[PDB]
Amino acid sequence: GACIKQQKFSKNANQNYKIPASGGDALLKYDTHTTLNGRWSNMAPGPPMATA
Amino acid sequence: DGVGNASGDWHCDSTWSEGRVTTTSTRTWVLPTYNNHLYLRIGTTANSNTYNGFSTPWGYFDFNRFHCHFSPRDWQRLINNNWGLRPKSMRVKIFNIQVKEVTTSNGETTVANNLTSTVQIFADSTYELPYVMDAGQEGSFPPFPNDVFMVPQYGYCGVVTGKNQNQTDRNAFYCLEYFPSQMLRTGNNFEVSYQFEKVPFHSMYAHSQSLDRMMNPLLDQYLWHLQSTTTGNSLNQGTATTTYGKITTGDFAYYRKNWLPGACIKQQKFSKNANQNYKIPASGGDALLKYDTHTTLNGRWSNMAPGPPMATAGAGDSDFSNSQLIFAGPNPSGNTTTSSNNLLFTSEEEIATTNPRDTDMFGQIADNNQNATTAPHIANLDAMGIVPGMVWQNRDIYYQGPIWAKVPHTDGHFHPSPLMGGFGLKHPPPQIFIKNTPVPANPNTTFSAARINSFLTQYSTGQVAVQIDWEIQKEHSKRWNPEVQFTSNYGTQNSMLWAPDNAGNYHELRAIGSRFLTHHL
Amino acid sequence: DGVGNASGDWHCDSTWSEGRVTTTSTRTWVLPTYNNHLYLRIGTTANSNTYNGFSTPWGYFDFNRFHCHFSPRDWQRLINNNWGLRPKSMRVKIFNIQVKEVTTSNGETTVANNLTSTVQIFADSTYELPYVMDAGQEGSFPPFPNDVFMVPQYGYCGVVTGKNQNQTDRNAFYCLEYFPSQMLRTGNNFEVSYQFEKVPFHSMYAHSQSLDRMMNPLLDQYLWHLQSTTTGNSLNQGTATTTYGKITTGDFAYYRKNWLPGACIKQQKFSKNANQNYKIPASGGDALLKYDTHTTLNGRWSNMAPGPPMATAGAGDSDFSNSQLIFAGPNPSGNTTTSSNNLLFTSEEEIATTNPRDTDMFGQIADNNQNATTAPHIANLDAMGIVPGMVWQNRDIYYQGPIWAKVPHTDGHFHPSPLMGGFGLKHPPPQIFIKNTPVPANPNTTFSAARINSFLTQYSTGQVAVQIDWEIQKEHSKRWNPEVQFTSNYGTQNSMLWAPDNAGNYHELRAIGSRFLTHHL
Amino acid sequence: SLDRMMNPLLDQYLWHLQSTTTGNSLNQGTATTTYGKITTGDFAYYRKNWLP
Amino acid sequence: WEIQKEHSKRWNPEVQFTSNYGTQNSMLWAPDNAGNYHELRAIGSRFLTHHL
Amino acid sequence: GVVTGKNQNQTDRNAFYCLEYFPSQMLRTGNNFEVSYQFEKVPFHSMYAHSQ
Amino acid sequence: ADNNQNATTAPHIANLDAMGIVPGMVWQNRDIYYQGPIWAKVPHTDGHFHPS
Amino acid sequence: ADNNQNATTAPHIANLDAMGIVPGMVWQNRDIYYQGPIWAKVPHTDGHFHPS
Ligand SMILES: Nc1ncnc2c1ncn2[C@H]1C[C@H](O)[C@@H](COP(=O)(O)O)O1
Ligand SMILES: Nc1ncnc2c1ncn2[C@H]1C[C@H](O)[C@@H](COP(=O)(O)O)O1
Repeated sequence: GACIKQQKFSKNANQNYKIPASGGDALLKYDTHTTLNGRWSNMAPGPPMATA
Repeated sequence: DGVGNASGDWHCDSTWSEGRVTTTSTRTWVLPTYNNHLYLRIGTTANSNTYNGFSTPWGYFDFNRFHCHFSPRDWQRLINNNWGLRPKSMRVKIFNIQVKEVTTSNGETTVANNLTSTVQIFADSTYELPYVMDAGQEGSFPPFPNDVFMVPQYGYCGVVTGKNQNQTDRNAFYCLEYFPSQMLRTGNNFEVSYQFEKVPFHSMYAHSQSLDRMMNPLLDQYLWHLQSTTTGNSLNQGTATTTYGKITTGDFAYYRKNWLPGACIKQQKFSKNANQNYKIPASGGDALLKYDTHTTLNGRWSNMAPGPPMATAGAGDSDFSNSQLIFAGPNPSGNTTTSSNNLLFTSEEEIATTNPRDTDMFGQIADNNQNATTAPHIANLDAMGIVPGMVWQNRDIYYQGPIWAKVPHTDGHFHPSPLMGGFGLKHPPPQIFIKNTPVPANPNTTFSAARINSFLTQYSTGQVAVQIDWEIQKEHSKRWNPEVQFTSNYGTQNSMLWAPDNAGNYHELRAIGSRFLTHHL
Repeated sequence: DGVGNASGDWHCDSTWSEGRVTTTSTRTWVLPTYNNHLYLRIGTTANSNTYNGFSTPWGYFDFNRFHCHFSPRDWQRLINNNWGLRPKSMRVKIFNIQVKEVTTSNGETTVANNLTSTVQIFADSTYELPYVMDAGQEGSFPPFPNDVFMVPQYGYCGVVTGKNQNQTDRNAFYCLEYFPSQMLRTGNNFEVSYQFEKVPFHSMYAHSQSLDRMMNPLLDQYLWHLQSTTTGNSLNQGTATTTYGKITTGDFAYYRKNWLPGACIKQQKFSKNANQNYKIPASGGDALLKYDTHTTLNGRWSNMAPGPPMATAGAGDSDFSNSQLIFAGPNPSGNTTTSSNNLLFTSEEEIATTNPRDTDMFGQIADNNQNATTAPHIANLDAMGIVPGMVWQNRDIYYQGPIWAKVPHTDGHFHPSPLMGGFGLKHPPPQIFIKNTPVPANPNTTFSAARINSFLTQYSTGQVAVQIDWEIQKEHSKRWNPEVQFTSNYGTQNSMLWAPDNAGNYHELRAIGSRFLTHHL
Repeated sequence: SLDRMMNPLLDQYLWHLQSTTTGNSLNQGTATTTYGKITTGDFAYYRKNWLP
Repeated sequence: WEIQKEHSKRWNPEVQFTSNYGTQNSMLWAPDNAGNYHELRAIGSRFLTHHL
Repeated sequence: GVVTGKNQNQTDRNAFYCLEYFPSQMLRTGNNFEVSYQFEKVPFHSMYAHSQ
Repeated sequence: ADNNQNATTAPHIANLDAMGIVPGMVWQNRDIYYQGPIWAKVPHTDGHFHPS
Repeated sequence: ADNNQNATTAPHIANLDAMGIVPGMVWQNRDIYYQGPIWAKVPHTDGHFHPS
């Protein structure tokens, strides 16, 4: 089936890059997202895909 | 019946009822002789523009454009009061036929009636000939009932193999004198009926909600998400902590959703201001066909216009793309102009609620799996096809726009809505073909087996009436506040719009969509 | 009915069903005045070419050629899927008639309708007039339905006595104004029906066996023959011994057989390469009429072409004979060419299984009774008539070829299949005759008993439709491997075949037989 | 062909941007928005109802 | 098997599947000297044409 | 088959016939086969010699 | 495959991170959960794909 | 088109090597072959697209 790649995160804090919650570079920026009319929407859960 | 008896009447009317409207249009046509009674194979080998085919002595009627069947006031009644539209049924008459002999003697032309000449007519109800009526082309009736129009010449195209025009063994030739046809003198008349296959209503409304805002603004989700991988406001700094949080009211970008916006193919954007555009020539190695988003069949480049439905700029905005259909007013002369003020721009901006912008993107995607030593990277999604869970909105119909298209005959198609707008039809309204029957000139008195190349010069005139039954859904909505309506806002005018001018010219100075009323997702 | 009412419609169609096909063809015709309203006796005394007869003001319709009734695609459906063909029934209509006055005043010609003028039509269903329609001549409808054709002038021939044209008391004159005829103004129309007499199907197949190989290759005969009169490999040497042997498998020339190949008359062979031919002039004491196989009636020489059915060279071979019919393409100009590439050659090679070659011989025959002192001598059989036990195969029908011929009215005939191909008919489809009725000019106001020599100049036009019901035998065969089919192999073409060209000209660049599928003896 | 489905003899009533500059060369000439009708004979620029 | 018969107003001849193999030592689609039956070609179903 | 000239090589007109392609009755030791046939009307053979 | 390789050109591959639906795909929808939503309302729009 | 050009930005194009289905596409299925499979079983799954 179809796929849209999704960003992967670890439940172990040390294995993640350091991404802040808000700012110019925020986690909304790095998650796969869609754009309606200029706005960013988190693509969650998105199209059906196998996961961990 | 006879020479002194009219075979039809003039009927132009619109009958309105709740759930139904019937339009009828009558026009006067003139049919010349095309190709001097000959079939001619045509083509040129011009890179992407390579074509081949045949032009025929025949001509045909196309009413396929909306303003044929509606007055500007009838179009207003339709779009202000109704959510939906679709044709039920059709019938066409051709009558009051007049064939004319034209003679040149002293250098001036005289015209007389030829009472025994015939015109040939057949409707192709079985679709055995290439269907050209849906191509978005000239030859449709004029929008103004007093105008007289010339019947367009019929022709078709073949398979193009590569960038060379030369035919292969798969190319087909179609002789129209090979179809049974009714022959008509001045007393005779022609008639045909048609039933539209059931098709979804067009949506004459715009959404009053956004696809991503469909939720309740007052409530939290019971879903949870990762808020951040670190403390602080800065990237690659702070302490590494996985911070999970509930998805609270007020942050609506992070809400989980059941639906996605529709498909997108990014389109190149241009400014109506000449100074804000890069300099791209019309032809050359680097041309504008190269820079527009385009598709490739068999090596050839085709402009992707208008393309899949996407939100676009407003009709008054500076920027525009090939996703917008462009109409012209009277002001340009010579099929070229340097000013956008002479042109009628169309806007799909209404669908910005469920459709991605034509010039922007579908979204942005994660390229890689980040880790402690790897920073996250994102790329743009310029073109994204359809995935399960997308919902979109089709292009709007326009008063100057096409009513229907023929769904290609192929063993697959997806969401068969025509991209220039209107009603996709597996069996569209038939093409009605007409030609003047050849009348030989004075022959030689010794037999020759060569074909007759010498002909009396003739043309025919008459009237054609088209009646269509339309089914309409009346708006029923609990919206408290007033809707947007289509109105005359034009103000004080020297010459009022939608009427003839001083010189008797009737022009259309605006492009009118069908989407005014609103409906919630 | 009336001047402003069409008396017919255009019908060109083919309706296919299992066991049956119905073709219909409509054309536009123009009829001039022939011989200035006069009968004229014609003839010249030219050796073998001596003729006499009459030309008439009348003209006639002949559809007798196959491409009149079939499109190239309909011909393909027929010959690929079917073993056999034959016409069941026919009907003809003539309608939408227009008579034209033509006037010359200042040196330019003007044309007007003459509404009260008539045209005369009768079909000769009783065959009382000489039947010229089967002669393989021009005047048949064009193969392409958009072409307009001139109606051919009617004329006939008498008895030629010797090489002088002078008539004797046996010569007959035929006045066609002596037959009842229907007179038609512009509102009137004509119609006639015809039933074909039962006739054998044409064979649209070629044999997949040879007449001499019909046996079982694995088995011996129980018959015995004389193998040799002497020991050794050399003639007139060795010991004289009568050596008899059984006829073993593997020597199939010596097998006894139930059947013989068909009749033969040897034909002179010519090369398409000019250097490989002996130099034979067109006219003179020694001319090419002298060297071709020919027959003699009453002192006159007639080319035997095509002659009795015989196998011949392939259409692409260098050699050819008069057994092959030749058609032309457009390329020659002036009824003469030096190049065979402009010509369409026909091949009977398919019948090489049961028919002797046209240019070779039937076989060789023993002249004498040999003995110990007499060596055996053989002669060629160039012409051998029919003996009991022969089986043969008729000439093939061609898409450009004649459909039928009239069996001569005589008290004997043998195997009445027309030698140019098609269906021999004792009562063929009737000839339909048409002429413009004379309209006198301004007469003198004093009575004169001289006949009126002064006439308004006129011609007529109209449409003619012909419908034929054909009966077809569908191929049923247990052959495992694929058949040969008629296909478009033409490849990549600048102008595709079987279609009009740039200038609107429709030409036939190939000659298409009916024999593709195979059948075993 | 999917892209040739039209009538070769007729123009569209649609209009498009032909060029952003005068001349045959990229990044050269005078900057002008040149709009034109879509004429018969240039079939790459025809608007279409269907895609491959 | 249910089959739809071709009905088309095409004037000129179609492409057909034919034996074009010519003169062969051992004819195709038949057993050979040793009695072996082989398939030396791949045959599609698409010969006739139809307009979009 | 057809012999073309004095060479045996087949052409495209040669036919192959598989007899396992005809419906056939299969018989074990208890089974039997039967068929009937009617001659078409044909002239008598002349079993006499002429006495004139 | 990004490119057409040849004797002088090495083959190059790229990742497909997002691929939409092509003819012949088959997939499986997300599972329902005891804590999860039972239904959703299909948006009112003139197109939707696989409205799960 | 990758980017939005402007007076200071030249237009850039990229190839579409893989493009999924958008509304308005029409295509044609693979041909059947005399040596080819007649049918396949549609997988048992809760979605499939154009199950040819
Ligand atoms: N214009 C046009 N013609 C034909 N088929 C179309 C068209 N637009 C969409 N569709 C197809 C695809 C939609 O999901 C479906 C709607 O059917 P319904 O249940 O009626 O809403 O019909
Ligand atoms: N073209 C044509 N017209 C008329 N008679 C013909 C023709 N060809 C052959 N014959 C005659 C001579 C044949 O032996 C016989 C076949 O009749 P059957 O029993 O029908 O096969 O009919």
